Amino acid sequence: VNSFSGYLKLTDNVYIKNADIVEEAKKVKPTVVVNAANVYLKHGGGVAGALNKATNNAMQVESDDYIATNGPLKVGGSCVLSGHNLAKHCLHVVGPNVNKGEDIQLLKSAYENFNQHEVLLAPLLSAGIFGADPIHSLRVCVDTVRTNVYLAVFDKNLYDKLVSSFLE
Ligand SMILES: O=C(O)c1ccc(-c2ccccc2)nc1
Repeated sequence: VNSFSGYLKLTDNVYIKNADIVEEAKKVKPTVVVNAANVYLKHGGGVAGALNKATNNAMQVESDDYIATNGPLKVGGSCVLSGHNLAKHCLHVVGPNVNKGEDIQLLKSAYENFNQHEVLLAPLLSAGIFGADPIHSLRVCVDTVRTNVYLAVFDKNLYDKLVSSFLE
């Protein structure tokens, strides 16, 4: 149904809300939810752990089966697997982990995976355990994504700083 409500429109195609991405997935019933994936699709932490727990581990079971046959993703890459109970599809997208020395330039590649989907529910890529500056990640999103992206930021403080920064 893609029933997004209460988003702030930043550009013609990028929207943002102070919300929990799992609660958004349940309310919105999106065609695609984006996962903040790692190359091995091990969803023990971060946004990935929240999405996987909300699927009662079905996302991890499917991901383990996928990797054993198909091999790992690349940093800046993506795969499309089931959305389970959250969405029709899950776009697993690997942003660079700058906490572990990966090149922040790969964030552009990472957001280019969104352009194969008309409308997405997504977290801010490379945030949290991935260690990137969130203000920078929002700029790369706005500059790179051409399809409609609905960004869920749960931390109110961070949401307020992102919005303030974007409106400067
Ligand atoms: O046709 C669509 O875009 C579409 C279809 C199903 C869903 C869907 C939503 C929640 C759980 C499973 C699937 N979302 C979007």
